[PDB]
Amino acid sequence: RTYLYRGRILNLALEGRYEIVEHKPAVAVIALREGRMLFVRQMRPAVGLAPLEIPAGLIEPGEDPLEAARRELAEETGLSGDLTYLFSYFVSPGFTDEKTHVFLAENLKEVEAAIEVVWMRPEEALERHQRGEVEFSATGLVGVLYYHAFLRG
Amino acid sequence: RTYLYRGRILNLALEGRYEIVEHKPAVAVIALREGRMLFVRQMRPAVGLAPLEIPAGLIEPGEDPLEAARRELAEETGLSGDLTYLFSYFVSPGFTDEKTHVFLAENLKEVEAAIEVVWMRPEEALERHQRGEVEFSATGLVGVLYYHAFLRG
Ligand SMILES: Nc1ncnc2c1ncn2[C@@H]1O[C@H](COP(=O)(O)OP(=O)(O)OC[C@H]2O[C@@H](O)[C@H](O)[C@@H]2O)[C@@H](O)[C@H]1O
Ligand SMILES: Nc1ncnc2c1ncn2[C@@H]1O[C@H](COP(=O)(O)OP(=O)(O)OC[C@H]2O[C@@H](O)[C@H](O)[C@@H]2O)[C@@H](O)[C@H]1O
Ligand SMILES: [Zn+2]
Ligand SMILES: [Zn+2]
Ligand SMILES: [Zn+2]
Ligand SMILES: [Zn+2]
Repeated sequence: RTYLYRGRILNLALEGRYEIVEHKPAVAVIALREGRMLFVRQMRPAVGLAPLEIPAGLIEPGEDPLEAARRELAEETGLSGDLTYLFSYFVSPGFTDEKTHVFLAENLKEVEAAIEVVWMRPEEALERHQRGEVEFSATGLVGVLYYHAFLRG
Repeated sequence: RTYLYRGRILNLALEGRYEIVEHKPAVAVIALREGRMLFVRQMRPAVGLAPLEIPAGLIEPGEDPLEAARRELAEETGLSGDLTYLFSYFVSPGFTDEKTHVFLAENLKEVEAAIEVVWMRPEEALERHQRGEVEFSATGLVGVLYYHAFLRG
């Protein structure tokens, strides 16, 4: 386990013949209101475009997933709500340890008057994506699929 | 766009204050048979465990997503089938450009007599995960959600 680089949000290490990128854990928040899902968009230098995502962010020191979920929802959309843990996933275990904890937010309230808030029906997000109009982040796709599977009724 | 490292499956670069990891595109295959989903497991050094995933892999030079999907299904499970493109997603656009193209495989046939083949009902995979018994890769979770949303009827 030798380190070739230690950065702000990631470290580059070598474990045998395996190239490994250590990355802080993350959270993502799925929120539905009046049939629209709360997506967010922002320029992502890594991909040169703004994919459709859902409120998300890295967990800060001393913070647990639930608290991070609350903070990101508030900082990115100015909203607060009743959060429930859903499930988690490793974004790409073949090379990084980034783990994302996904939450559901209900009974949204505006607590606060670079990130674009994009309320959109999940059916419309899926269609636009299928048309090649917009790209998805893993969190955005997860939100869309979760909705079609458990939030239509 | 300065490069600090050029490896086998990734490059570490710096674009201003942004740390960016270039990574080859990937494919993932969702396959259902007799109510069971085709998951695979393998030791992942990056996370120190074997999460539940679906057949997946990196696209090789001269290969397009569909062809890569065919190859990975065959190499990891010894099966072939009729593939249909579903959608794509960036695994974590906040730091890497890895993009995953997801396909659906139907009418599976065994063409060939480190990776463990795990046929499991998606409902069971979700339950085990909820119990903290198993972890998910983004591809594994996507497969589970996709099934609950569009493959139950
Ligand atoms: N961290 C790593 N560093 C260097 N080489 C690696 C690493 N992980 C795997 N490899 C090499 O790459 C080959 C595997 O290639 P793939 O077909 O692409 O499959 P794999 O990466 O192991 O899993 C596929 C899927 O999970 C995701 O994490 C990944 O991005 C891909 O979508 C193997 O022979 C192995 O030697
Ligand atoms: N590639 C990068 N390199 C260095 N710093 C970065 C990078 N990308 C963002 N940042 C810094 O981190 C802060 C953003 O922190 P987060 O709250 O974690 O949100 P962000 O990473 O931008 O998007 C959140 C979600 O998308 C995923 O890609 C990510 O892993 C997370 O789950 C910003 O103030 C910014 O300066
Ligand atoms: Zn944030
Ligand atoms: Zn921070
Ligand atoms: Zn492979
Ligand atoms: Zn290869």
